[PDB]
Amino acid sequence: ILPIDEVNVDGGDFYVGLVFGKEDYAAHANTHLTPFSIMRTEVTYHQYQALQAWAETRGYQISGGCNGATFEDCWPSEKDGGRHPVTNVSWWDAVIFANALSAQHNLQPYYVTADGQALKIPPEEGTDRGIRENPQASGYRLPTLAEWQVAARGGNKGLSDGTYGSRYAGKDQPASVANLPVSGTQTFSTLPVASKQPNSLGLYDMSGNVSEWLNENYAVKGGKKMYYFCGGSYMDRVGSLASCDVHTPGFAMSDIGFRLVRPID
Ligand SMILES: [K+]
Repeated sequence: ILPIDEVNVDGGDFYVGLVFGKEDYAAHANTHLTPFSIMRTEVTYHQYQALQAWAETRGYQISGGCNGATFEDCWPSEKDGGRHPVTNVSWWDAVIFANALSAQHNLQPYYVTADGQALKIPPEEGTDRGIRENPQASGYRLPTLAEWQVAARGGNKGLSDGTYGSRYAGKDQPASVANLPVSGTQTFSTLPVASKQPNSLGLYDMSGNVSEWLNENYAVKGGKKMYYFCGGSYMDRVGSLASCDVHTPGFAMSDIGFRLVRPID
């Protein structure tokens, strides 16, 4: 069993959007969340490799994965004990990983094929569209945009301590909290997770290190799906924690990883 470091995030009414700074966010809340648990860090390569090995014989195909990144390449798998965020994982890899972790912890899978069972293998081209999400499942999944944003902003704790309006997670200035390119940077690489300061929920690297896949769909014409990823990375300078972009679910890159959530009942 893979042991998971997660934090409970209390629910309630919250502001999600592009406004930052000292404002009365309580007066402008626009999304409702139920409580959920979130991983304190990005999933590490060491975690990813370990569940890969466990799930291979149980029918799950969790593919790719590198130990962080140095420029656009992977670090050697043993560097810093494999504690860099895993990179070069697709959205499919992430949600299959999520199902395998659910199984491991004897929880119900959130992502299922059209026949209602656990997604274990990425769908063949076309059959993509029959994949379902089970909102009653107790298992791990990718965060929604609202969940991820609220968590990045510190939730109720950030509201209480006045950091909810921080442009980056935990603090309005990025160097102390986020591995993101900065003026004159001479190095472009991931760091072991939780090398910088946390936000008010005790989460690490919501800003920077790797960008993070979300559950959130971005609707497009044609045969392909697209999903958000947020937060910036060691090579992707962003202006705030509200900056996201999108990719198809089969895509992977040296600066995109993930972290998971699960509902609390
Ligand atoms: K991150």
